Amino acid sequence: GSTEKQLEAIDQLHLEYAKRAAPFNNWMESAMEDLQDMFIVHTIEEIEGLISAHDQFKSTLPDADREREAILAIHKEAQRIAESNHIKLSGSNPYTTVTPQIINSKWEKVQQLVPKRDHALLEEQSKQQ
Repeated sequence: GSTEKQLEAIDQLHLEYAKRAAPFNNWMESAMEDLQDMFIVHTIEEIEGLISAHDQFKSTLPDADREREAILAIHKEAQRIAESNHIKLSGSNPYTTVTPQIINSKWEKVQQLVPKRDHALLEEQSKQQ
């Protein structure tokens, strides 16, 4: 079995991985960035608006959550060949340098920052007016 074909057929799967992991890696980063940073508010409108940013987050989470699983759902086809045949992949991925753990643990980082911000938001908003 020519390795090139076993890589080529799953490289088109790497294609879909790179296509979906791309916005997801951007999303996780932007979210983690904002979630990491301590929010500063002046007026009450900003304190609620910041919470609205968590509102729409609580709705996107379950969707992007399944997205992470759907990304592994692409990798299962492209990885199973490497797990059965002694192929020679050039590292983790040719198009998108993301490992399953990197995307999963990044999600876990996003999730862990959710309550921290959700707590600070409500505490701050309750100390407002």
